[PDB]
Amino acid sequence: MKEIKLILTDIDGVWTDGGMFYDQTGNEWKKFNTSDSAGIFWAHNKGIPVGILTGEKTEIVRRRAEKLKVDYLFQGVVDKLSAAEELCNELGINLEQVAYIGDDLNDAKLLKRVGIAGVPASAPFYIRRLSTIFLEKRGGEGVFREFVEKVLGINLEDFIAVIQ
Amino acid sequence: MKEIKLILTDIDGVWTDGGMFYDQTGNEWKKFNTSDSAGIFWAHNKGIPVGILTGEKTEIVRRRAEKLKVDYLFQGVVDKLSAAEELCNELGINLEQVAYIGDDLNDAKLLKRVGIAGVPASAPFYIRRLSTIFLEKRGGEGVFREFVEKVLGINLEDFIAVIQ
Amino acid sequence: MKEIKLILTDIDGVWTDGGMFYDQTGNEWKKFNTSDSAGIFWAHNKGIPVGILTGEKTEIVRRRAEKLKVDYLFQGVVDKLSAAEELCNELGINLEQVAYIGDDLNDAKLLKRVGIAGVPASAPFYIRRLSTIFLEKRGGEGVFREFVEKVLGINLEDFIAVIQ
Amino acid sequence: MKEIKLILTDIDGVWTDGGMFYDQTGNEWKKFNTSDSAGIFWAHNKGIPVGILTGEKTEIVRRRAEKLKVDYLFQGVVDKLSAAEELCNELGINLEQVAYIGDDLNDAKLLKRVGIAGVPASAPFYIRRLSTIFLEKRGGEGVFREFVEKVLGINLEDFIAVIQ
Ligand SMILES: [Cl-]
Ligand SMILES: [Cl-]
Ligand SMILES: [Cl-]
Ligand SMILES: [Cl-]
Ligand SMILES: [Cl-]
Ligand SMILES: [Mg+2]
Ligand SMILES: [Mg+2]
Ligand SMILES: [Mg+2]
Ligand SMILES: [Mg+2]
Repeated sequence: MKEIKLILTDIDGVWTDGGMFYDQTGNEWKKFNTSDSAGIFWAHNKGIPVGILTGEKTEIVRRRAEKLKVDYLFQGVVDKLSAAEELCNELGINLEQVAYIGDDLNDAKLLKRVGIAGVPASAPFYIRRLSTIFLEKRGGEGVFREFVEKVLGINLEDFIAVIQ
Repeated sequence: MKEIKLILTDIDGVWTDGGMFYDQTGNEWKKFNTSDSAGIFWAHNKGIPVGILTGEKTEIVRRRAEKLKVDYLFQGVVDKLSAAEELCNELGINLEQVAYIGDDLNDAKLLKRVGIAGVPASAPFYIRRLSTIFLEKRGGEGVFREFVEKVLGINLEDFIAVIQ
Repeated sequence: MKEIKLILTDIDGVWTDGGMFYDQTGNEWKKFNTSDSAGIFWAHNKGIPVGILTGEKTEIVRRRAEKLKVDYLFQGVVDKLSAAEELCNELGINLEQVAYIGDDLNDAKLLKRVGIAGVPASAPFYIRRLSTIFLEKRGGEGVFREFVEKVLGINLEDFIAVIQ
Repeated sequence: MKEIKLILTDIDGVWTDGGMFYDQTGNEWKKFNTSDSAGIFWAHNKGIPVGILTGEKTEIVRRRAEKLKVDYLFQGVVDKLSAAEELCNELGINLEQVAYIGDDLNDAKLLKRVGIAGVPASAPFYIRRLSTIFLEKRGGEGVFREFVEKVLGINLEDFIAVIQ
């Protein structure tokens, strides 16, 4: 896999199965999968930061990002490509050096520009054919972890080294 | 596909898997799928309004409808066919120009009268027989999106046009 | 099908997938499926009462039973066979005239004594082999509805008559 | 099977599908499966204590451990192997007399040292290959029950004895 300086990810439909839980009082939930915490683990193990880009804006996601020590969080993003370009500029890198995973229409422009594009198996067909690697997992099933492990070429030897 | 002037939809079992979450305090939840927001996107892209018909009446659904900018919301509806007919009268269209998706007994009368009837794959067989197009997805899996994309003939060219 | 005068049902693992949601504050949730409301519909259409027997005791279930107009509710039940006997004795009913659906160890004694025993496809093997009819559905997927429809012989003629 | 004196288990990804539900207010949920309560039942029927080891630390899990009468609860565990070793010392047993089920990186060292290692079908490949018995079930689907029933050789005769 090519040199990656930054891993970027959408939330809904990647870190979740797209589920948005509403109650009667104005509260909202998302269901994350702890498996995806290993995606952050491996990225940080390899010295690579992770950022979240989302068009939603919730305290749900601020708290999850905090729990997992995610390096960057941008919410209420209207243009994910622009947001990614701004973060690349912030860090002194280019989009070819970015791996991005997303699942829907508002991810497409960014997916087409990054060094490595990932799309979960659960995403719409139009979006899946933008993926530059095959991801078997669906949103919420640990597909962010799957993406990171493929992008970084994590193998049995890496595993053996971290469980010493 | 027939000329459609209005898309109507049930909620529970279409926008959800039928799940109704109850706690100990009288609160209630539903789990929506963000994928279904694209059904509204495509309808509005084609200049078609969307209405929700539901026999339930919840702040859950009021809030979800307003998040997605749904054009019409009728809750506490005991007679979905008559609600659809009244909206058709208001809009100056007929039921043959309506696409409706529903999943259960109280949807049947309306399903039999519309121009295009959709039923999720998870619905009872005697309701599925009423569908006039095949839907692969189950309730809560993005079947409202699936329905809209089929009804409106959304294709790769439409996709390419919206992503710049 | 043999004469059934009462339908009895467990909750967890039948009306749900066994899920028990806990938060940080002492609240609890269950996820019901609206499909199962049709089981009450068909029972009542045929003049048959429904009772719930559960070893748990929650406001969750009290509220669900009330909305669905369930005829009898017994919570905190230590011995489901005894509870069924005592209800049936009040009503004049023999266990051979009862259909009961349950999923786990504390259901077995009653399942072995009723006229029609149902067990969801998701239940443990030792319990499934007690079922006297095959149920395809899993807990929380509408298996109470499936059971009722099979028990009462609900057919296309019934459907046609209710949706005219 | 091997003689087992202690059953140990992780929570997230074993007793759950890995789901971690976050709301807007700082609360958190897990979804347990009631089927897993039979794992405690069978362990206690055979006179074997059960302990939980988890790196998380929540009121959610305090409550579940209480409901199920779990013998030992260790949360915020930094090193699961060390925690198991210390508990074994207290009990005067060795790791070869322990059955442990876990699903992820921080379970690997302990899985490699116990007498019977179990890993759910949903776990990462690198962890599944450490399992010494095959488990069909995924996290949250009753895999703790499956593990206990296999480890203790529960059979139809055992079932018949408990439902008298
Ligand atoms: Cl978004
Ligand atoms: Cl859920
Ligand atoms: Cl309804
Ligand atoms: Cl019970
Ligand atoms: Cl852990
Ligand atoms: Mg998304
Ligand atoms: Mg419905
Ligand atoms: Mg049960
Ligand atoms: Mg775990």
